Amino acid sequence: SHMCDAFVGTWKLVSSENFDDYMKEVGVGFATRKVAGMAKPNMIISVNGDVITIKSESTFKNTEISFILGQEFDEVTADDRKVKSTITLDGGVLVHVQKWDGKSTTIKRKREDDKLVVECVMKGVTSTRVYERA
Ligand SMILES: CC1(c2ccc(Cl)c(Cl)c2)C(=O)NC(=S)NC1=O
Repeated sequence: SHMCDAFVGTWKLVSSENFDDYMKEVGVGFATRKVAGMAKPNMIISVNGDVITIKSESTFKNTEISFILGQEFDEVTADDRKVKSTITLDGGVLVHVQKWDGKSTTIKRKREDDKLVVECVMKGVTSTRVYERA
């Protein structure tokens, strides 16, 4: 009975576009870009009361965030950035802003047909990562 019901579940990466260029823009170094770009993560989303948990599991890294919408938290990203994150729901889209070293990136997650579409933006550079139910 929402929040976020249509996001909850276990999702597997099925396509990616422009992720190397997005990672370059973020500042990810060569070796991490190569290994991270190979990964085929599973994204596991769950909700318990007001707390949303998003796990990413791959051969590269396992990460986990738990958060309340609108409430800032500290996140260590898969590429080892120490960021301050805030996630909100905007018109049915989860909007995740990460701030670090005067920089910012925004990750949007939305349901489109049977997919979960993730759009990662850093300045002018967008990467689109498509997940399907596992
Ligand atoms: C693990 C992952 C990510 C995101 C940004 C960077 Cl920069 C890196 Cl290295 C890895 C990913 O591979 N794909 C998605 S959609 N979410 C993530 O949390």
